[PDB]
Amino acid sequence: EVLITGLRTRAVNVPLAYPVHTAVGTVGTAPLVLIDLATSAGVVGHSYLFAYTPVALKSLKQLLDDMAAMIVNEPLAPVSLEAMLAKRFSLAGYTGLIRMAAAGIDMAAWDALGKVHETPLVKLLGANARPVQAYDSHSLDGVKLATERAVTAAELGFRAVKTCIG
Amino acid sequence: EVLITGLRTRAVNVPLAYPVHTAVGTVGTAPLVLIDLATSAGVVGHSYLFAYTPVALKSLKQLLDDMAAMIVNEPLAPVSLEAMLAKRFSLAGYTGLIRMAAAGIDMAAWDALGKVHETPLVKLLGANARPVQAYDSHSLDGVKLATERAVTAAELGFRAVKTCIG
Ligand SMILES: O=C(O)C(O)(c1ccccc1)c1ccccc1
Ligand SMILES: O=C(O)C(O)(c1ccccc1)c1ccccc1
Repeated sequence: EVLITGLRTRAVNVPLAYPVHTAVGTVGTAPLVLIDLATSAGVVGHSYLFAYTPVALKSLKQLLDDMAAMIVNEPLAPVSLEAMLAKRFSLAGYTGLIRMAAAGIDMAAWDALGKVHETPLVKLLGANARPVQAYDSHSLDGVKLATERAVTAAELGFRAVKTCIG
Repeated sequence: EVLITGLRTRAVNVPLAYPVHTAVGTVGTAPLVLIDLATSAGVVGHSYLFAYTPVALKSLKQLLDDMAAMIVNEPLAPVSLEAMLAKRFSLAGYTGLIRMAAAGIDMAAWDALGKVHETPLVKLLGANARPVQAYDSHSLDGVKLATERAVTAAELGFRAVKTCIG
């Protein structure tokens, strides 16, 4: 009864507050695809995908745009949409980029469904909101920068940090 | 035969490449008295004093200026000048600021004596120049800054560092 009426995507390369240092060098931006799922209820679901490397970014955006044809005019019923996408991609391989694109749809559909019911997603799933302990994630930073980032995270109130080693 | 013919002093508060962090706060400048010891040979000996706190700076400069009267026109013979200053200040107390001022004179007189003989001080003292291992001195810096300063010192080629604790 609530139907999906549109899918818009936007590919962006966005600045990171913490540049990610790697064995190769430092990456300052993240490739994302921002998703807007329009509905017959007027509300729009929002989600996004992380493409990991700019090499995959346009391909992932293109895939989602082409997958729009499968979902526009279907009811906003994420579980049912997921089953349909799983079946449609059973030959191509329901994994990798295809699976990630299907997940972006699913996340936007549940955000829309929360909006249809004017309730936070956690409550729609049947649970109460509760605070959840968070760790601050850093990178392959070496001694100087790992110490600096760890001090900042502790000052912010985090009780754990993650560093990349190797 | 070479005589001291003048003493000039200059009080300065100079910027430190490494601000000194203390339990109280950070000190960005050092109080110095710069010394010029003029001679009948034309060469000028240079030395300086560290006054430790700006509270002592003008007093130390004033003391040296008044001590000029004891040394101008005396032969440039640091060992003999030292004996004379030790005797003249035997009642006042040949220690503390008085002793530091006498040392500034002595250091400038030996620099002048090196110049009279056109030879590096080390050779005048009868030794060969040799490289001497140096450690880089830091302060009460905490974890972030001590790590940062230690990395820099190692990159510069130092094989040791000193940190302030307490
Ligand atoms: O666990 C992570 O967040 C991640 O594996 C990662 C992987 C891929 C994208 C974003 C985060 C990681 C974190 C810190 C250092 C290296 C890797
Ligand atoms: O040994 C030093 O250089 C000194 O004692 C000092 C004392 C007074 C003036 C300059 C240096 C020190 C160094 C690092 C931290 C605290 C103290």
